Amino acid sequence: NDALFAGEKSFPVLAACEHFAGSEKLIGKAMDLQVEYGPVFDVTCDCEDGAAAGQEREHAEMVARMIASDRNVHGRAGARIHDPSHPAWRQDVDIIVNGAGGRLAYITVPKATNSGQVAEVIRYIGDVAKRAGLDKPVPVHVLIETHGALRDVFQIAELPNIEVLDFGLMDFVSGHHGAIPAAAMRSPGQFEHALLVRAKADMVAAALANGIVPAHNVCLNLKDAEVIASDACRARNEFGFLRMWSIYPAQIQPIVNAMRPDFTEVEDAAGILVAYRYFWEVLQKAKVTGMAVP
Amino acid sequence: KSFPVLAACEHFAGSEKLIGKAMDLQVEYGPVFDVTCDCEDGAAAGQEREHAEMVARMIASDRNVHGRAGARIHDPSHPAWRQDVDIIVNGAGGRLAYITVPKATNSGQVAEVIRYIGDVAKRAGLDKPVPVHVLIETHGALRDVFQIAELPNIEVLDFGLMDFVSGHHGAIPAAAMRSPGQFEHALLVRAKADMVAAALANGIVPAHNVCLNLKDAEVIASDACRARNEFGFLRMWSIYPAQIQPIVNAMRPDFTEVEDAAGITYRYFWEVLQKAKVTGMAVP
Amino acid sequence: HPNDALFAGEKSFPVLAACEHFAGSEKLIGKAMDLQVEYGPVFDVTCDCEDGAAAGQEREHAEMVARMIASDRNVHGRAGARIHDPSHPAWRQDVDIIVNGAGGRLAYITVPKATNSGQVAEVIRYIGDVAKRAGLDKPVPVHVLIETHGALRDVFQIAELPNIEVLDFGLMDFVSGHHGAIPAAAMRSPGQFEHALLVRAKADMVAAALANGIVPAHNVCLNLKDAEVIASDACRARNEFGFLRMWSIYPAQIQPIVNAMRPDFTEVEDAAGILVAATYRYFWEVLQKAKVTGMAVP
Ligand SMILES: [Cl-]
Ligand SMILES: [Cl-]
Ligand SMILES: [Cl-]
Ligand SMILES: [Cl-]
Ligand SMILES: [Cl-]
Repeated sequence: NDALFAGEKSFPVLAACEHFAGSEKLIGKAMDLQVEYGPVFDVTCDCEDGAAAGQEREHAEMVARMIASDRNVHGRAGARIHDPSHPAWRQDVDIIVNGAGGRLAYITVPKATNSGQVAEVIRYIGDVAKRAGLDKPVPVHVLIETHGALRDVFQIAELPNIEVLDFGLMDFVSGHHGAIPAAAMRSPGQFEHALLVRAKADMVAAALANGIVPAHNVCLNLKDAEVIASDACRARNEFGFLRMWSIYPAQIQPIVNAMRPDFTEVEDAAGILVAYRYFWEVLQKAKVTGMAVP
Repeated sequence: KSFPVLAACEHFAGSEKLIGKAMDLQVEYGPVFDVTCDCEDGAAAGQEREHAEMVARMIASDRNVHGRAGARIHDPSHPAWRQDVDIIVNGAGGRLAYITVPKATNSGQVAEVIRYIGDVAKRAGLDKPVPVHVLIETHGALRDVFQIAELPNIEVLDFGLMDFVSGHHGAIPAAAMRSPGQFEHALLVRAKADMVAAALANGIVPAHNVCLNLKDAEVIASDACRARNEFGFLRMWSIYPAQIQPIVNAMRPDFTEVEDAAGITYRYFWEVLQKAKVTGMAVP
Repeated sequence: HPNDALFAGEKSFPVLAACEHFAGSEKLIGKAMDLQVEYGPVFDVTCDCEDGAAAGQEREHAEMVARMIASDRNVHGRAGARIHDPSHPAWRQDVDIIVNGAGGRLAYITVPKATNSGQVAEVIRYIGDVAKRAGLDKPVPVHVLIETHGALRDVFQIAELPNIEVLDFGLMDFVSGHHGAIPAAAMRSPGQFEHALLVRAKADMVAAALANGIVPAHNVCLNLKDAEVIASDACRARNEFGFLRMWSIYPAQIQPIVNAMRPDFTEVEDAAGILVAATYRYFWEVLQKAKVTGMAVP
């Protein structure tokens, strides 16, 4: 099915959910939850929020060790590095790429203010990956959470090895000199404010135009499954997001289930393929979201 | 530059039988709608020259009374698109109203097809260039919509909802391919509004995709009204004859508006009077 | 030690009045300047040349505008002028007369109907030349109308041009360029906040303005005296689109626009507290917004 439709770039088949963990304890717990739930979600080892004042070297070292370890069973653990303006972002790249033991799933690049910063970070990851003897390039996840990154979203989406564009609602709103009220940083405002609709739709349009998965910001409700599912459904059905971040384990199953294809849709997709392109995407989405494939 | 005064409706017909019937319906109704002879959906699997040769003959024939018959050729990646242009431009007897270009994935493909149409039209001894209708129905064509709208001889930008949605790796649900979703989904609002903004910025008519309801006049009228009054579309495609009159009437200027337009800023009122004529209304 | 000198790695966001009142005659300019004395500089005054000036009275009208702006009547120095568009034969003459005449009190120049980035850049460069020759130390701030297809297409390029402090949304002229595709009903509320082309245009301009530390300003309310309707338009522009200013064409529109644009009383109380103990750039913007909108600063 893959060898029969390939004149074009293959769309990445990625988990509907990306769970964040900053500490060794929470990274381990998340990796263990992947064993429990199946790789229905990816784990991002956070450096940007996780690393302390002057503990950047120690923290990236722990992250690299955690990703390289036997604890990382499914190899679906990536890392969020510091932003391109932070002096430790290169050091994070170097420590994690050289130390990850080739198990590094991706690198998440936050707070870039333009296409140039992203290109520089991807170029650097590539140089470090080459220098480490890595065969395949390290996939990159790029945050779109600044004015410049949104303005340059179509240029960013054309950069090499990007598999995800992440919408950063909080940092995006903070840059608007108080023109976007706080109420718009919560639902339903985040799907209705003209600037946020514009930003989300531009990001998704740029991502999908370039075979990139568009990923949605977290739900601020940590434990109410119905509220988490509602945000994931609005993001999936009204904007075209195919992935969503998680900051609390209770958020994973509602995100995965909201992003899942219909049971009858996958049944039909397998039958048609028993013999297209669309139905193959549906069957691949069903496997990645932990559903039974016929 | 004068804005193009085009019929509010564009009816599609793939077979000789349906092309003929559509041309006869233009005689019945008046040229309130254009006819697009469809080589893209209409042509058989490997009978592209035979079909193009039928289309050219139908457009050149006496049966085409109002000279408001264009053709939709194959997409720029299809091996028969140049052959469709060769056969239809050289064979149309100079009656060819326009060429509809579908599924272009970038500005380059559109420019190439326009350039080729121009070359064939010049060699065929055509005085005026063949007007072009460009489908915006891919990621690349939407990304490049402002660049496409600046290309020469384009008089229409057509929104291709179905092919546009199909390229979204299932991110746009099936419910959005129909009303009210096709006018409310953030990606579809964005795509439609970008296309209309690009078209109107360059004196091009923005045209809307078909209504999937073939015979219910109220549902067809509703789609044509939303596309006209919420998005700025000035034309809409038809795939069934029963869709023509609801589309034309939904796009018509207000009776009092035309009465005031005749009693004559002036470029606007002139556009209204010309719209009233093209839409088969009584001009005072 | 001051809040302004403590944050300078970036450009400071302009602290402008929530309202901009237009007046085209000497009488109405006078009255608007007097109303700034009565209300406080909670609103700016734009001396309209563009609409104000008669058939061949462009020089005479710009001379009156310059005289009014330079006069003792202009107490708060919050009086700008709208010159003619870049295609108009009097725009340079308006700049010459008003800049050389304003006695250094000119608050800004409003540039209308530009059809591209190049026209805007040309007008700004010309204002700069005249400002420097008139002995002005600081450049004359510019307000640019986004009311054409070309200016909307080039909005991000326009927003990068020097000395722009406001991007104005010109609904009426923007709609008139759409060959009747935007109906008249969309030129009023709720259509002007809901028509796909208008949402797109307004959101693009606000996004371009805010991306470049420029204040996005909203078009007038066509209801001249109903405070509830004026407040409603100011609130939709403020809370759904991110506009931080709005035009006024009738004095009764000023207070509803200012009040709709005001920060919450508790928000300013907190902003003063955080800043005294001293994110801070946000709370500083809120405290400055409170002063410019005539609220009591703690
Ligand atoms: Cl750009
Ligand atoms: Cl299942
Ligand atoms: Cl369609
Ligand atoms: Cl005078
Ligand atoms: Cl206006």
